[PDB]
Amino acid sequence: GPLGSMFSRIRLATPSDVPFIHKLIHQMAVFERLTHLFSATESGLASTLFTSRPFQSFTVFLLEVSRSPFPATIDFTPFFKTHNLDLPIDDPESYNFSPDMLNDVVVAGFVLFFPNYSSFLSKPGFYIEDIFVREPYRRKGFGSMLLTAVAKQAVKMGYGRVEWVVLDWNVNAIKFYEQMGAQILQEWRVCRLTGDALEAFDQVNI
Amino acid sequence: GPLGSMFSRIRLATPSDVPFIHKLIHQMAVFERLTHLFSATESGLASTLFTSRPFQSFTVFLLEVSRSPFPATIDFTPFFKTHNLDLPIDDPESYNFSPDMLNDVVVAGFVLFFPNYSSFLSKPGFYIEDIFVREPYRRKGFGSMLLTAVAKQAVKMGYGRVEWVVLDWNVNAIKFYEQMGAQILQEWRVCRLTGDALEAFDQVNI
Ligand SMILES: CC(=O)SCCNC(=O)CCNC(=O)[C@H](O)C(C)(C)COP(=O)(O)OP(=O)(O)OC[C@H]1O[C@@H](n2cnc3c(N)ncnc32)[C@H](O)[C@@H]1OP(=O)(O)O
Ligand SMILES: CC(=O)SCCNC(=O)CCNC(=O)[C@H](O)C(C)(C)COP(=O)(O)OP(=O)(O)OC[C@H]1O[C@@H](n2cnc3c(N)ncnc32)[C@H](O)[C@@H]1OP(=O)(O)O
Repeated sequence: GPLGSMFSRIRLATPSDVPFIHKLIHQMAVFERLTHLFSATESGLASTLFTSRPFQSFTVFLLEVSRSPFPATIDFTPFFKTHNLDLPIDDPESYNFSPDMLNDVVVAGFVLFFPNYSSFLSKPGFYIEDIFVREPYRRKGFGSMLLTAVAKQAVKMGYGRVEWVVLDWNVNAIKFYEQMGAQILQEWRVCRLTGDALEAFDQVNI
Repeated sequence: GPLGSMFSRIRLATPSDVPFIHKLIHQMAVFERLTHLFSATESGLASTLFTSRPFQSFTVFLLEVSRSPFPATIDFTPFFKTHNLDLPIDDPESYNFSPDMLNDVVVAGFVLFFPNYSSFLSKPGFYIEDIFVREPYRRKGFGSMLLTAVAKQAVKMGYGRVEWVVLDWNVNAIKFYEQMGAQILQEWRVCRLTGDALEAFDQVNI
């Protein structure tokens, strides 16, 4: 009949997850219309994302789903949840996000984040560089669980804020963020030094 | 006669510098018209800013000036520079920023920053939370030296970008940043979860 049962898990990524992280970021570059900025490599992620313990620096939570439940127990333990969703999900790219041949596990989303600092609170926070759910799985609460995971971690460590940026035009994301209780601030603009501009400072003698 | 000699030093802050850091942040809250957000304490900065080695996490460079030169040598060594500036500087609040009675050293500015991550480059960068020069010392190149110090560090560690935010209206800062070669991006807006909004996620069971 119409509905079916589905299992979800949110866990920390390991370096072995780099292929799926890479692909998710790519899909974000496509959605953001910023593929011209996308030069990420798998070896780059593997080399730079995991040089510290989780939560101390760059950290990733992965969301996986499955029709079969996960194994028992394999500063954080995974969140598990059981969903009643509709018939099968149409996910053509499923094979691109499957850790295993003999397996119906699929990576459905992620969040990538790290400690920032609020000057004015004298308190660390978390900044979310990426949060993303693949198209087939949207509007089912998964983005909520991902943001909730980071928020809870922040409250647990007594951090002052969680922050990120959103595109001007991205109405759907903005409604999501406001529904989660975020304020969209109008007064700040991002400033960036990069490329030749950055490199030029290597010669400057002051 | 009109001009005089002046010595500058840029060094890493230690926890002992917290009083001056606190006061600088306060002046920024005043300038930004955001004193209503200012709840920083000295004990908060001392407790949260120095839990890691420099450059691994939250890091501060202080700018000090003096009419007398600094002592000899007391991943980084301090930058020193000699300036020919005009008569005395009128600095009423000088005593608030002086490390020592018997001493004409004064803290004139700072930058507070930490590692961020560019998804799309798969490369860490630095994010500047604060950069500031006190009023009496502006338009003398000191902001340039401060930004240069962070930029050089980034190039040395092979980071992809240096970034920060600027207020909408802050024409003088924007001209400064553009002169340094930064691009001011128009499309990003900052999103923030904080206060009760953040705390509420402590009860949420998902
Ligand atoms: C660079 C940028 O500007 S954005 C980069 C990432 N943002 C993106 O837009 C990428 C593409 N989209 C996504 O990844 C996802 O849609 C997310 C992460 C934004 C949201 O995650 P989802 O799992 O789709 O959202 P979730 O189901 O948890 O939605 C929570 C609530 O948001 C609110 N909401 C309102 N409008 C919307 C909307 N258009 N889309 C999603 N949620 C919405 C609803 O109250 C919803 O609850 P409901 O399903 O009962 O109506
Ligand atoms: C939240 C926000 O939006 S901003 C928070 C921090 N920003 C602030 O505005 C705080 C108050 N101001 C300051 O702290 C300082 O003015 C800074 C940090 C912005 C700049 O540092 P300074 O030491 O004043 O700048 P510096 O002397 O290095 O200026 C470099 C170049 O910027 C360019 N520039 C152009 N217009 C300006 C301007 N109005 N102010 C400063 N530099 C300017 C010039 O080319 C200048 O070189 P020049 O002196 O030969 O003309």
